[PDB]
Amino acid sequence: GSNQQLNATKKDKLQVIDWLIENFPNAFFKKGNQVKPLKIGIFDDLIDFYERLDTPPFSKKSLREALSYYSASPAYLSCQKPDTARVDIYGNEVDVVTPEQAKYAYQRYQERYGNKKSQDLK
Repeated sequence: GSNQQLNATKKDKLQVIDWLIENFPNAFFKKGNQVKPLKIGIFDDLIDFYERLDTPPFSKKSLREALSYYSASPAYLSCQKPDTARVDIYGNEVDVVTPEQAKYAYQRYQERYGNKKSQDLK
């Protein structure tokens, strides 16, 4: 019967994401395979908790830049599923990713994990 905490591993880039994931446990995911879409602008909501630290190490820039990598993960994009009802840091239910904006994730997937190109008009 004791308290527990699990921050840091290796990469500081993943550490900031892993830290925020443990800070607000109402909705987050460590493994990319089970990750899901989050509330719009959730980083702006979450960064508030980084300002609570007595000695904030990796500034807001690194935190967002690293979180950008998780939203760019293959699984996240490959799992584009609209009409899902995301959640915020407080755990409140939010609106959904629309069908056009959700499918758009495929471009981001092929951009780095593929080799396809657009066309031009006749």
